[PDB]
Amino acid sequence: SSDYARDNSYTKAAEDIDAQYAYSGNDLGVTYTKDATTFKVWSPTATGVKLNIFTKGSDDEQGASKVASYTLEKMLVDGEWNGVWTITLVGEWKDYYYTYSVTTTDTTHIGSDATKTYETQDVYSTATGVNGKRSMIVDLDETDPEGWSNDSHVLLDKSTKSSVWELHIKDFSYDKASGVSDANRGKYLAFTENGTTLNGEGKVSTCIDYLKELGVTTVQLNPFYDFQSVNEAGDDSQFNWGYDPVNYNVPEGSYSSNPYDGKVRIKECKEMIKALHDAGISVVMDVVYNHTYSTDSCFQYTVPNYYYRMKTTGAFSDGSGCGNEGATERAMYRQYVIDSLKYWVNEYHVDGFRFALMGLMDVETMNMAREALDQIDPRITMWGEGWAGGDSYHPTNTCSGTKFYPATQANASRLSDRIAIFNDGIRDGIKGSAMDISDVGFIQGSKSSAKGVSYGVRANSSGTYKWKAQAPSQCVTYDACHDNATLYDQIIASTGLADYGERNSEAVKMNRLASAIIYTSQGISFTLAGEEMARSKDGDTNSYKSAANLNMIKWQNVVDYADVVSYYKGMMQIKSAFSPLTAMDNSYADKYTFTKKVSASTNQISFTIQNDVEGEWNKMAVIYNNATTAADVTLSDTSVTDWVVIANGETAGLDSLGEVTGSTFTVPARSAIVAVDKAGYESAGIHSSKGKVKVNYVYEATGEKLEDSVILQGSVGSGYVTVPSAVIPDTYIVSRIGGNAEGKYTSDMQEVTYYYTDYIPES
Ligand SMILES: OC[C@H]1O[C@H](O[C@H]2[C@H](O)[C@@H](O)[C@@H](O[C@H]3[C@H](O)[C@@H](O)[C@H](O)O[C@@H]3CO)O[C@@H]2CO)[C@H](O)[C@@H](O)[C@@H]1O
Ligand SMILES: [Ca+2]
Ligand code: NA
Repeated sequence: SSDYARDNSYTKAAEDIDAQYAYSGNDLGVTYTKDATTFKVWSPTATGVKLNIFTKGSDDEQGASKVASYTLEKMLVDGEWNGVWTITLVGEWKDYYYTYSVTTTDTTHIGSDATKTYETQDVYSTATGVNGKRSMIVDLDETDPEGWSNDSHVLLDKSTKSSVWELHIKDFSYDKASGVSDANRGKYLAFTENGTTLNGEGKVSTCIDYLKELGVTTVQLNPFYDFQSVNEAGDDSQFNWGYDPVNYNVPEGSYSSNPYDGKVRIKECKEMIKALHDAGISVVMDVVYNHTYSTDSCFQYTVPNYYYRMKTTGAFSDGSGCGNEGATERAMYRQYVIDSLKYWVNEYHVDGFRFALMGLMDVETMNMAREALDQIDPRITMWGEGWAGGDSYHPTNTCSGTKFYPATQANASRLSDRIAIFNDGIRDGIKGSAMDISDVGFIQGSKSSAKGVSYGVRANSSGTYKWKAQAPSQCVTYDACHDNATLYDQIIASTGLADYGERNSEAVKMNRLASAIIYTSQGISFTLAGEEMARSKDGDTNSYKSAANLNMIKWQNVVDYADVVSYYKGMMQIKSAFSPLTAMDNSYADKYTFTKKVSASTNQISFTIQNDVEGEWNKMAVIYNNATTAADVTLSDTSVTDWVVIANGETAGLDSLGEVTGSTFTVPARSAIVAVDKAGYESAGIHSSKGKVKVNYVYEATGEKLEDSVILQGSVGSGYVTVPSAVIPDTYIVSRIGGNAEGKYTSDMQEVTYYYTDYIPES
């Protein structure tokens, strides 16, 4: 909750080590050629460093042998030691594994006889064997897949033009119904599989083909650096999010087809990224420099008590709530983090980063990292959690001698406006407190939550409620992520409308409303992968090590909630057509007219946005109605009185859904209206290229609807599958179908009617 500046023996010692031994060299770890291989280790605390060579990454493998051990020597600049140990092995050392045996004091007993010896993999490992205990010497060119030389970054012109899909690699394709091959389900190489369909029946698209259709700009991948919590030699049914770092610069083994050979995971990890780039998707990497799984790490075994934040009592500061904190303010951890980021960008073609507990990382380091990545390309995205997971004890100043500031929401002003911050303001505003699955926000009917949404609409960059972003560029707009409950699960829990993962019409209405808010709000639009298909975790509010089949994306939901997918798909189009919504800066802040005060307690939020981009819509009107009844909303902005509706309770997109004359709109219960000026709609010529299918549910005898009709919307020639309504009482059964239950989208709207008759459920 709090951070404390406390200077002590540990911090002063570490600061002295930086002053004398800070090494800006580029070459720590292994420098490989066919002719020789050089090893470098930074450890001013050591009295000796020994290199151990092996044939295999573990002793259980066929051919496993200790080759030899060698003595590293102190590296001398003049006649002076720079803190670096080095040796050069002459010959071909490709595909050998190694550890270091480091004999070392701690930071507060340098030059003393109080040493211990630790065996460790390289701090600067670029490859490891199974479970990351032994590093591997590799020619990185050999790990490049076919086409890798032609693979470019996929970068957004502006971060605020993004639509982010937060995905776990196992979740993506562990489901058998994903249509991914037995070999590749839950693995890096699932992303390379094109033409995948539900149950491989060839009717409706899944996985990579689904993402192309959905139109997400960005996939954010949950930890795919090497973590501790999956035994890579164990069973395929294991699951962890992987916020348990062991090797920061090595891919996770369990997502590969072979973790024993250290080259395989690298190649396959690159194939995943290439595949996403080929589909025109940007790749954002979840990174966790804020803590390591344990202090029995390569860092601590190489330079004890340097790389972690130390309290005066000798205890490790526990700001992460996982046991330790990485000391970003230290010269050589700062350098490690920035070099690591550059490595993932250059070597793996990563396009941006999501920083776990960014509130533990110091502002100066984050700003230097932003600067470093700008040298590559400023379009490289950065965002993080502007909070910590416990009390943080740090030195007063950084290694540069500037005051320490944590990169929290409170210090947004001190942070680059292109290091964005998760907006828990709009998160809690939309669906209720993330700390309480049963708590209600705006979509469930909270009037007091309205202000959270209203401040969220301008990315908490206009006025101050809870926290203030510098600009929309500094704000991630979201209602749910991997943490806590899924949107749909919180809707279900807070209302009691149904069981977890069961379709309910009112629940789905609330889900559509949340969609409307996210994509008519400024900042970087962000969803949990499958939010658009009503993803459930069966009520699990912390699924980090829960069952694999619980966590996995249920691909059947692309059919069961096809209409909801279609709604998101359409809302995404609206945001990307109307420039004020994807603004990086504050230039549109004074162009909003809210009908009520932003801080108002209300069932209906409405606002207009004046645009200034030629060839776009001139003005947009947006209305959220969380009431259980229809509401007539009259805009305070009466400058436009001819409107074209482009999203309602039924559908969203770029096509006209009907017109409104005047300043008053009828908004159905628990739904949104998005309208644009008539003149602008005509002149801009913005229109949908997507086909539509309308699904009706009719009592055959009378012709009355048993349930509201729904709208599917997708690319022309792409496959769709409709189903009978899941919510219709069990005393009705489908007697016949009119139209094509399944087929392909056309330019013309197609209709399917499920005709119902009287039924009594049997034994
Ligand atoms: O044994 C290791 C620790 O395991 C447990 O911590 C879990 C969390 O319960 C889990 O929610 C997840 O937290 C991370 C969160 O999902 C992510 O968004 C954020 O950026 O970082 C969080 C970690 O700081 O993962 C951790 C670690 O696996 C347990 O609660 C903890 O006490 C144990 O030390
Ligand atoms: Ca691992
Ligand atoms: Na598999």
